[PDB]
Amino acid sequence: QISVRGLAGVENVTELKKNFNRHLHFTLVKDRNVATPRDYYFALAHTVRDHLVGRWIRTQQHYYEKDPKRIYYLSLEFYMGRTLQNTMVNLALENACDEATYQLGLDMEELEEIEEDAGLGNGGLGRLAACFLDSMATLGLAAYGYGIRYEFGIFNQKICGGWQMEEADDWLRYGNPWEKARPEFTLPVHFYGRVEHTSQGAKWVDTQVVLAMPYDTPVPGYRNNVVNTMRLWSAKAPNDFNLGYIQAVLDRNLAENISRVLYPNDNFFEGKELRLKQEYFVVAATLQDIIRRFKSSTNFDAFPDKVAIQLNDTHPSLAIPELMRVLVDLERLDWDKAWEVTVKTCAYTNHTVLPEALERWPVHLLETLLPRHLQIIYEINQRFLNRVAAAFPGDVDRLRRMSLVEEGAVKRINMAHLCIAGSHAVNGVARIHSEILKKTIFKDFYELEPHKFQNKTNGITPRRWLVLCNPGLAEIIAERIGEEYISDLDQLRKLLSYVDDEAFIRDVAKVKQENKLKFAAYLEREYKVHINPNSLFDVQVKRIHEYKRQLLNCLHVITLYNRIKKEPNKFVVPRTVMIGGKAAPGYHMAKMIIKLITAIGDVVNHDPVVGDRLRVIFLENYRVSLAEKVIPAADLSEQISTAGTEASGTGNMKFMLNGALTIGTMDGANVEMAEEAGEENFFIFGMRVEDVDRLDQRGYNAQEYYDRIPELRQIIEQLSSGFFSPKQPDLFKDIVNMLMHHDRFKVFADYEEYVKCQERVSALYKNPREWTRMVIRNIATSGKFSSDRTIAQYAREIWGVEPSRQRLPA
Amino acid sequence: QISVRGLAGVENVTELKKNFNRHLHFTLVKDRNVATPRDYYFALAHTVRDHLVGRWIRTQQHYYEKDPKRIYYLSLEFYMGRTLQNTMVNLALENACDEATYQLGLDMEELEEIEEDAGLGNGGLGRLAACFLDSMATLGLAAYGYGIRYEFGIFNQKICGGWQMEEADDWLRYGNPWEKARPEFTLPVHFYGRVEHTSQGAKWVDTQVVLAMPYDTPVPGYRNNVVNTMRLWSAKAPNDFNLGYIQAVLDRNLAENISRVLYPNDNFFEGKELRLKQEYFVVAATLQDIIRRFKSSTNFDAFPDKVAIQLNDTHPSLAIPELMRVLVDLERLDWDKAWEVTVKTCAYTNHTVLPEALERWPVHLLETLLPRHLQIIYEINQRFLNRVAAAFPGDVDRLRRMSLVEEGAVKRINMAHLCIAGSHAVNGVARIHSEILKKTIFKDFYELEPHKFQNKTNGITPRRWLVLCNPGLAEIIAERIGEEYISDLDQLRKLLSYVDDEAFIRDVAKVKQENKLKFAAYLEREYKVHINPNSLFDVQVKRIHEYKRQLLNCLHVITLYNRIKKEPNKFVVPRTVMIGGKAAPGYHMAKMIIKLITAIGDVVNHDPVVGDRLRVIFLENYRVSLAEKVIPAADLSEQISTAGTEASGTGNMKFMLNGALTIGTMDGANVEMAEEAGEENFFIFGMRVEDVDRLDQRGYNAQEYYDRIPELRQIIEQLSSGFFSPKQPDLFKDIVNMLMHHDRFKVFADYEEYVKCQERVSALYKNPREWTRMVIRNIATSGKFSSDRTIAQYAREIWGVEPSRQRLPA
Ligand SMILES: OC[C@H]1O[C@@H](c2nnc(-c3ccc(-c4ccccc4)cc3)[nH]2)[C@H](O)[C@@H](O)[C@@H]1O
Ligand SMILES: OC[C@H]1O[C@@H](c2nnc(-c3ccc(-c4ccccc4)cc3)[nH]2)[C@H](O)[C@@H](O)[C@@H]1O
Ligand SMILES: *Cc1c(COP(=O)(O)O)cnc(C)c1O
Ligand SMILES: *Cc1c(COP(=O)(O)O)cnc(C)c1O
Repeated sequence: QISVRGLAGVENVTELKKNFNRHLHFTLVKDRNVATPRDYYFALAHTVRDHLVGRWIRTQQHYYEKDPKRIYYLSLEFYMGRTLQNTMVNLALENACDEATYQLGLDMEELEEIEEDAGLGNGGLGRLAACFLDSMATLGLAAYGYGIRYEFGIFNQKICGGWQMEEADDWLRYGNPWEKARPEFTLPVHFYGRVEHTSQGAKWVDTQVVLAMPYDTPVPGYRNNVVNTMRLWSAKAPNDFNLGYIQAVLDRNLAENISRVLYPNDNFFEGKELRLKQEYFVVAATLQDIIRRFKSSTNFDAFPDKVAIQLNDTHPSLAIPELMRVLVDLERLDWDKAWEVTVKTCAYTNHTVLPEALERWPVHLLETLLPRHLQIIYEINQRFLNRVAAAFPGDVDRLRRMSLVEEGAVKRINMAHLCIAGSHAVNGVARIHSEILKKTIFKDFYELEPHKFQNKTNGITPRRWLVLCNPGLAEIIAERIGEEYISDLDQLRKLLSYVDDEAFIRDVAKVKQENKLKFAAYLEREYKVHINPNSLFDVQVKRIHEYKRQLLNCLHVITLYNRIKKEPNKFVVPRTVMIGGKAAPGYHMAKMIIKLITAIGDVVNHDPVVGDRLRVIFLENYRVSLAEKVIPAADLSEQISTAGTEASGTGNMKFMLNGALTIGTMDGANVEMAEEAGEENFFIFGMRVEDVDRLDQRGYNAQEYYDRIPELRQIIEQLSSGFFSPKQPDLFKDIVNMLMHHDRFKVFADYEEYVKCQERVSALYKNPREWTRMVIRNIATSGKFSSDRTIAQYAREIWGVEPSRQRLPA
Repeated sequence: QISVRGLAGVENVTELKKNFNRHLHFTLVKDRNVATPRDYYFALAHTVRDHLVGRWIRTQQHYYEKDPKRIYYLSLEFYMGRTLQNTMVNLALENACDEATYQLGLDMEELEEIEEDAGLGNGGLGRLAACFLDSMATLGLAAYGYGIRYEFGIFNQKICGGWQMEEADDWLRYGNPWEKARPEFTLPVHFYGRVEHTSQGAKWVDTQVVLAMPYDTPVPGYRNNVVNTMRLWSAKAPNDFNLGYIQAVLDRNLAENISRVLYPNDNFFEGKELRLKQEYFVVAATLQDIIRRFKSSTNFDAFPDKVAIQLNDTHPSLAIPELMRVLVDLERLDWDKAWEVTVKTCAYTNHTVLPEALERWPVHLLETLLPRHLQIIYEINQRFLNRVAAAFPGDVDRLRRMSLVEEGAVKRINMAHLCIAGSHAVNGVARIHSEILKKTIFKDFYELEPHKFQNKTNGITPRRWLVLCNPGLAEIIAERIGEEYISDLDQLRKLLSYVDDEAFIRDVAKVKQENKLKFAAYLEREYKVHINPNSLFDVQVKRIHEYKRQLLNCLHVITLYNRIKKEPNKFVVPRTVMIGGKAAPGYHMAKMIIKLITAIGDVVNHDPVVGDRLRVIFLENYRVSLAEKVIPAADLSEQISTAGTEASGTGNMKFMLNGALTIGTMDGANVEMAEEAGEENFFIFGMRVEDVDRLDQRGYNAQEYYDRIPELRQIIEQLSSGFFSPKQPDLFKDIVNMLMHHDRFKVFADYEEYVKCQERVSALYKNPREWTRMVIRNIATSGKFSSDRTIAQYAREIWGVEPSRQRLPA
């Protein structure tokens, strides 16, 4: 049908049809009389998977023969989403499969909707890991993703009476055709026990054993015949575990609980023992696998020449003391040599500066669970502080600030300090964030070892986030500049030559309009909600958090409502304001924000004076599959975190690539997006980082803004008085109290500038030709935000390997 | 190679090789450089499974079109063993697969050894269910086996220091290629709650829900292209289950524990709540499935014309009140009509008279767990006792004896009484057992409803228990009388014509000798034990229980030892005495018996004066796969239960078919085996049932036997004094005390006759020609003990359906 989806040759289509019928009969054990749409989805998935296998085997054979340096990306989260369409895109099978299924009387898009998201992450950090895997395969790197196979991923969100309810995400219920269990590479992981010191070094004894069983998932590169591996570990009890009899068998669940469920926090740390077990479990199994693969090519001097370990935040930070344990206790290397190898092997990426997100584990937990690792951590600390004292003699306060061990009521280990000490490279995830790291929280470390500190601005894969989710846009671009941009996104700059082209302007606006109609129809059928598809689609989708300031958006929505009610017969640009995202189950204020958003919708959407001029919709169960639908439909992207809080953002980049304009603060990657597009082509507002600092120095007083801005005072009085909660008048008093007295994120301080900037958005939307010209300038300059660029920088500047765009044989 | 294994045609072999390589590559994702023997096993299993699929689909389609009466065999146990070889046998693929694998450089017998037993039963009852499934498919019956998919089957037995240790049987660890999950036919099962009485009848409300997810396994008939289904239910929590957040997800294990583990008792009842949940779980899911299938052809008058439900003991007895619940509470039938339908639909097989094996559930458990079922049980009881009172007016004691409700400290429901009341047929499992039921424990019921009581003597499948495990014997029989006997075992009578044939005598003895050599080599390699393969192989394999009298065998072994020590230079016929079987984990005396057997071996096997004249071997981890190896190797089958205690036995029949002679009491099916072969061709000894009764009337005094038999006194003094436990002299005092003062099974009363009868065995073994002639007379008359005969009788006399030997199209 469309060119970027590849060829539908008669021979390919015939073969796909034959294998589909083979899998329906032999694999699923159905005939066409009893088969459901789900059976048809599975038959297609097995058909497509068969095309990966030869390439997967050949890729792994190739790495064995060439023995390149191997890159191990360790993460507690991989937010993969669906795999069927992405696999077809990367193997150039999409049109052939569409034709094959059409000839069998089936609609492939309907079959795609059956697949569950692999929701093994919370949001941006887990999704970044998924984009990175895609880019590493596309760049021909010998890369392995290692994590945990959670039985239950991020919870499914239901809204009941306007409140979030959580339900278990039983994503494996129908089976996962993409994974292959490898019970033959099962490895032991140790917990508890105690340390004995013999004359032959330290020995960790009397431990409890849990088995780590790997499941492998293929990761195809873009049309290069490279298929890399994501290896996820699942916890299994040994067979003599606890071995009255019946209870001993039932108690196997205690060991197997390690891989049961993803902790559903975003930017928040809880010191729970089960989470620490998860972190060690991934690290211990992974490092044994790495070492086994290294030995099958003891001279550990070459280890950092053949192995790079990238730590995705501090979550796998125990890799540092585990690597030391193995090298010193088991391989019998002297400490100094082991440390040299460790530092050269490991690199650490930081993803947040919020103090409540930083992992600081109580010493008593580590002492009980991982007594040998605690001893190694203390020794690391003592040697590290000896270096600090030599470089800054007499600076006693610096020693306290830089210690891996934090003193207090409860002694804790600062895992970020451990990662810096034990890594040859430390990076932030956008330029402003990397600078903030060097100037504030890691300033002392930067002064000691400036060479370690780098920036690697985040990116997104253009396969999933353009070609897959927005084929209409991909096609009209390809008609002008060919297909090479899909793996070389900088080529989108060529579109600046079409900014005055009437045909291109029309085609860009036509694609957006089609995407909006499609999304409006999706809403009506799956959620019984009607929207005006001529309205401006104003979209804020991301996890619910005070720092992301969904509350600032709520204040703007109420402002627009109140202005309409004041002058009902004045023209205003119609908007559909859509907000979605999950709240962590224990985060009360985040749950209250969801309730406020739905309560505003309840009033606004049923006021006959408003008409279809303003609609407020809470998008339920925001996840990767929903992002693929709503992002192509958006006109305005809301990226409105308080300056200094969003380390990068990646949703921002997805919206830019898909033809939305951005309203945002100078935070995270927004800064770089504005720099690339030109500030004139971005809706920038609000305090910069320096302005936030100045306000903190004199003290933030929310009352001053309340006193000076009548429109703001009216909103607070409405919230307090029960205007949005007539049955429960005090329902929102905690929100009001936080905004007035305890607001860490300064919502009121950016209110005036935000509202004025929103008026400019509305003014531009009235002139569709100029709106679309600005859009073209954004899409055209989005090339920097390809994860292929990000990964090439990690490869050259951290890992010491060269990317390749060369194809392996087919 | 051998004819009974079928044809190896060039085209078939070529196709098998091609599909094996396809599964290795696409299904297992291996190449031949990295593949292990386990990978080769899986590639073969998937290759063979593909040949079942077409037949499975076509069989189920055929039943849909013809709509025959359907037979539902409900069991808490299906002891299936391995499936690969049995599937090849039933599809006539064995020689083709052997040739195909040989050409690929692989040994098929080595691949067969990799497969795990499906150990979803304890012993004879579960194995009977498996033989029955095989026979029902071979006889073309529209039959379904329904049970539970236990995650852990019967424990693996290890012997450590001569003691049984148990380890979990993690049989699903590597996957099960034979099953197909059917998550689409998942059904709800209810627990707890309470009963409300409206004007619109009773309603069971406020229940906890567990989901029952079915897994289907094919059951192929013998060369008839029929493939029936075994459907096993697995427990799953609903997704809103308990829905802080993390704990709620972890607590899903509480619901899923229902299908976690098989209770490992044989002939012993424990009133544990988890076991009651298992029993209801199977019944509730199964009955909904049955009713759904019946509606897809509400006139329940035809239900018993289209449905038969066979209850395998009382374990699924809740089917009776559940069927009543559904018909009365949900379908709104009047009680009397519902009861008529229930009784005509259900039939009950009793498998034991031991009082400690009978299920008697406390009323307080049923009241809490299944409050509506308890109400229905009381109503059944009141109506049943009203009939008893009308038939036997004034017989107040009969009313108490026959009640479903037993009075006492704790009120209980007698489940056997419930099954009799609610079934149109009640059967025992061998003639003597069926007679004992009518004369003793169910005498009152027999007097009320004599027409209900039947016998169905047990049987074994000759596919698994001759063709599969003993191909050499199958072949030499087939050379003389053709292949029809495999599905018509009565044709073995034709072998009586070859009792004087010197060639046949030689061939029978040659096959036994080959089987013995093969087993002796198996012992040496897997267990480091050396045996004399010219010795008489004296074998007792079955679960360890006081009623089975492994202790009587131990006394004979010690007697032989003591006689050798007394006259070391006298000739005695050499024996290898092999005893194996599992003890239930809580059954102390059974565990002590295992220890005694290994302790006797420790003394006997290392005494240089004994030489290779006597060896005592405990066979570890006795299970279906081990039975297939040892039974073909046996010379003497020990079937020595106290008369009146072994309801039938089925091991006895396996030994008879495979060319062992039997030493046994007149118990269970032994009676009928002796009748078929002639008493002159059996080694019968000991008390008959009537003699046991006479001894009970005057009182069993073990001291009398001790006082009168010097050889017996010597053994007891050796046990007591620490002769067999020199480091722990009192180790066996509980065994001695039980034998002398508390022996319910009268071991001493049969000692003298047993020893004398064993001397006659030895005398005959010295004359190999006459030994083999007697063997031929046993094999030749074993035809009655085919489970095909048993199933044909159930079909005609209970279920009301006609067996068919006709082939479905290929
Ligand atoms: O670089 C990718 C993205 O990482 C996000 C992040 N930064 N920290 C986390 C984070 C922290 C903790 C946990 C967590 C989860 C479970 C248990 C404990 C901690 C999850 C995510 N996520 C940042 O907020 C984004 O600005 C950034 O674009
Ligand atoms: O007909 C097939 C076989 O059934 C056996 C049996 N009779 N009862 C049981 C039995 C009873 C209870 C349980 C049980 C298991 C777990 C939990 C509770 C009870 C298991 C088996 N097994 C008899 O002992 C054999 O003589 C007979 O050949
Ligand atoms: C990209 C993405 C995120 C991250 O969005 P931000 O706006 O950068 O927080 C979160 N969740 C999902 C499902 C995503 O696809
Ligand atoms: C046949 C069989 C049994 C039953 O043997 P009995 O001697 O009748 O108790 C028990 N276990 C296994 C593994 C069997 O094959």
